[PDB]
Amino acid sequence: LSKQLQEISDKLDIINLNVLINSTLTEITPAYQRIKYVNEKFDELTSTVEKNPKSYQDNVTKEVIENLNELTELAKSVTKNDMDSFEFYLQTFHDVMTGN
Amino acid sequence: DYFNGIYGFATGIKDIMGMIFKTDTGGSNLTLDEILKNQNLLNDISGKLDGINGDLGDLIAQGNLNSELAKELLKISNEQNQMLNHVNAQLNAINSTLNIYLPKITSMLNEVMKQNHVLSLQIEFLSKQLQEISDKLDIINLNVLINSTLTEITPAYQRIKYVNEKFDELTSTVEKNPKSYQDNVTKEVIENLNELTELAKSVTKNDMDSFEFYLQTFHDVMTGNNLFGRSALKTASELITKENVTTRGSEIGKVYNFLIVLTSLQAKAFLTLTACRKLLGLTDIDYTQIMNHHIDGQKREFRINILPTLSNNFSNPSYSKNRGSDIDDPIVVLEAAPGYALIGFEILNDPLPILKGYQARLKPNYQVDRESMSETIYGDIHKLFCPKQLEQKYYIKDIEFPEGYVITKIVFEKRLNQLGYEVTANFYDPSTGSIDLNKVKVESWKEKSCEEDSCEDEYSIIKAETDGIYMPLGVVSETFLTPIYGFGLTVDEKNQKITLTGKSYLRESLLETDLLNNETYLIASPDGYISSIVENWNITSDNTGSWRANNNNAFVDKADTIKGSSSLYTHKDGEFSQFIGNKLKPKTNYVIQYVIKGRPAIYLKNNKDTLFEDTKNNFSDFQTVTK
Amino acid sequence: GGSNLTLDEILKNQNLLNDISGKLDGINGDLGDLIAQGNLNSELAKELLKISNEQNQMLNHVNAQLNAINSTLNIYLPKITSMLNEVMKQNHVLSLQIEF
Amino acid sequence: GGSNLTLDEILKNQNLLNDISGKLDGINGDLGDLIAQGNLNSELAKELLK
Repeated sequence: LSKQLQEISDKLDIINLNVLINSTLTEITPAYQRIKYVNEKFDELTSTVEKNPKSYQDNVTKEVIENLNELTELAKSVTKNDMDSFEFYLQTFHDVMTGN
Repeated sequence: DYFNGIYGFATGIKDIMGMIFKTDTGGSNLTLDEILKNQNLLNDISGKLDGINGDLGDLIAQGNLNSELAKELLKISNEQNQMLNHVNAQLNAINSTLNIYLPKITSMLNEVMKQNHVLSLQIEFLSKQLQEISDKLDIINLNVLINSTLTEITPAYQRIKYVNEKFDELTSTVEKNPKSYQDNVTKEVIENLNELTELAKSVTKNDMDSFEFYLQTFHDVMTGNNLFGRSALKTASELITKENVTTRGSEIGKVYNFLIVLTSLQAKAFLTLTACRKLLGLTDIDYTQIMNHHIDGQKREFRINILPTLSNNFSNPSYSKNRGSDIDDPIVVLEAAPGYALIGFEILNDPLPILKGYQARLKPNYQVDRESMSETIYGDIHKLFCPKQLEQKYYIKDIEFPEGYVITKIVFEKRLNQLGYEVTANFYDPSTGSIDLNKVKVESWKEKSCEEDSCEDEYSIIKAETDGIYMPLGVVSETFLTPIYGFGLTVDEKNQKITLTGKSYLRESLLETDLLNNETYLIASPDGYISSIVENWNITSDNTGSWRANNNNAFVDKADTIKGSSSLYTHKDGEFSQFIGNKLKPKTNYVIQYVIKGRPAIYLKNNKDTLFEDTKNNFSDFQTVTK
Repeated sequence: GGSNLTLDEILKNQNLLNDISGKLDGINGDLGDLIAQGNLNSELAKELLKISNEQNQMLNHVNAQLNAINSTLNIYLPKITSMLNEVMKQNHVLSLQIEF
Repeated sequence: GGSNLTLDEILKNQNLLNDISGKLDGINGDLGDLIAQGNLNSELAKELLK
C-alpha cells in the first residue's frame, strides 16, 4: 500500500484550491523528511547487522575496541536523538496530523 | 576539448576520495581550542621554570637538610611542578600539532585542491549554460506539483551549493606548508591562522543533525521518493518542454544538462564531506558506495521514466528581419568530407548573414572526435533566405532517414524564389563508429504531397514585406554536437518567420555509453569559432609558437592582465608579429575577430599594404570586435 | 556562585574517585616524608623525587576532577534545586490562569 | 595591533597569564619567607638565594 500511493501521485495534477495544499505541505514536509531520514539510519543498522557475523565470535574481551568501533555510526545517530530536536519533530508532526 | 560525462566525473571524484581517504592524520585531534599563537611565548615560560625546578629539586635531592625545611621545599617543588607540567602540556600539544599535523594536512589539502579544479573545468561550460536556461524560462500556469518540489528541495539545494562553494574556495586561500604557519614571526599567525581556524570551524559544523540529512533528502527528492513520489527531474522536464524556451539544444539536451549540473553538485558535496571528516580526527567513512548508489539511482530514474518522452527536435534560437534578393538563384552546398558527417549549423549576421557548418569523424555509439572537427563559413545566406519585395516559395518537409543513417550532405536550391533543398545521408555503424560510403539515400523534394504521391505540391509561401523577412538567427545544434538523422524547414509565414529543425541521435548517442556507465565522449556546443588561420591564436601556454614579439614590452605573460587567460600584452612599443601571407588566398573575403583590452595596434600588412588596421577603440575590459 | 554547570562532569563516581584520592594521598605523603627525612643517597633521592613528581601529578589531576564534582554536589545542586522548585509552583499557578 | 598576533583571545591569554602569575607569586612568597627564617649553611642558603 506504499506503492499504490504513487498510482495517485501520477494523476494528482490538481489545481484551483492549491493554497491549502501549499500551506499544509510547506508546514509539514520538514518533519516528514527528517523522520524518513532517521528511519533509513536503520538500513545502516541493517548494515551493522551484516557486520555482526564478523565479530559475534571474537567477543572475548577483544570487542573492547573492536565492537566499540564498527558501530560508532549508530553511537552517533542515537546521540542525535535528544536536545530540542527529533523528538520535537515527531511531536509537531503528530500535532499537525491531528490538527492541533 | 572533451566532457567525459557523469560517470567519468564520478570516477574522478571517487579517485580524489581514495587519495584523501588514506594519507594520514595521526589522530592529532585538530581542535581549534589551541591558542596556537603563543608557541613562542610558552617556550620562554617552560624553559625558565624548568631551570628553576631542576635547581630546586637537585638541592632537595642533595638531602642532609632540616626536615621541616625539606617538607616546605618539597611542597614548593610540588606546586611549581604542577604549574610547569600543565604549561608544558599545553605547549607540547601546540608544538606536536605544528610539527606533525599541519605539514601532513597542508600537503593533502593542496593535493585535493588541484584535482578539484581540474574536475570543475569539466562542467564550467554547463554551469553558465544552465544559468542562461534559467534566464529564459517562465513558470506561468504552473501546477501545485511544481510548488511541491520547490518547497521540498530549495533549502537543501541552497545549503549544498553554499557549502560546496565555500569549502572549495577555502581549499585555495589557505597558506601552504612553505610558511608551515611556523613561529616564524607573526601575522602569518593572524591571517593564515584566521583562515585555518575558519576551515576548522566549517568542517566541524558538518557532523550533527544536518548535512547528512540534507544530502540524503536531496538525493531522495531527485529520485522521487518523497511523500507523494514526484521526482524533481520529471517536473523540470515538464517545465523545460514548455515552449518559449527556444534556445540551443532539444529537450533531451536541456534535461540531461540539468541532471549533469545536479549530479556534479552532489558528487562535489560528497567530496567536501569526506575532506571535512579527514580534516577532523578519526572515523573515516567510505562514502563512495553511497555516492555511486545515489548517482546510479538518479540515472536510472532519468533513463526509465523521463527519457523516452522527449524529442530530439531542435530549432534556431532566434530570428532576424533581413532584406534579400530575387533576381539571383543562389545554390549552397554543405557537404561533409567522405569520412565526415554533419554535426550542426549556425547562422550569424554581424559581419554579414553567414551560415556555419561543423563536421567531424565518428566514434562508436554516435560519439564525435574532438579533432577532425572543422568549421566552414558561407556567404550571403540571406540572399538564399530572403526576398526583395517578391513572394518566396518554401517547400517544407520533415525529411528523416532511417536509423543508423546520418545526414551527410545538405544542398540548398532557390530557383525563382522557390526554396527547396537536398538532404543526403550515408550509412553508419554505432558499434564501430564507422560511417559507410556505399549505402546512401536522397531526398530531392520538400513536401508531404511528394512524400505520399511523389507529386510537387504542399510548399509554403511568404509575401515579402518591406523591412525584411524574419530569417533564422543563432546556432543550429544540440547542446552536445551530434550526428543528426532528421532535418527540415518549417517556416510559418503567418507572421513571416522561418525555422530550421533537425532530429538528433543524442538519445542513442548516450543511452549506450553514459546511462550504462561507459567511457562517454561528448563535446559541448562551441559557443564561438574553433579553428583559425592564425596558429595558436588562443595563446595561453606562455608559448608563442608561430607568434613572435620583437620587443620585450611585447611579452606572452599568461597573467597578462590576470592569470585567468593570456592576451598578448604590448605597451608603448610592443609589437607581436606573425607571418600569415602564405595562407590567405587572393581575392577572397575574410572575417576577423579578437578579444582586446586597451587600445592595441592591429595590422594585416605585407610591408606594402595593410589589408586591415584598427588602432582607435580603447577597451577597459576586453571587448571583442569583428570586422 | 558561578559554579559552571557543565554536564561534562561524570558525577557518578563521587564515590569511586574518593577511594583513589585517599589511597594515593596516603602513599604520596609517606614517600614525600621519607624524602624530606633527607640524609640519603643522592641519585636515589633524584629517582624518588621523580617518582614523587609523577604520582603528585596524577593525584593532583584526579583530586581536581573530584573536587569539581564535590564542589558542585555540595554548593550548587541544593541552591539550584531550591530555586527550580520555587519556580515550578508559581508557574503552575499562572498556568491555572489560562487553562480555560 | 596586539591582536595583530592574537584573535581577541587577549582575554584568554590574559587570564591564563594572570593565574600563572598568581601561582608563581604564591610560590615565591613561601620561598622568600623560608629564606627569612635563615639559619642554614651559606651554600644551602646561597643556593636558595639564587
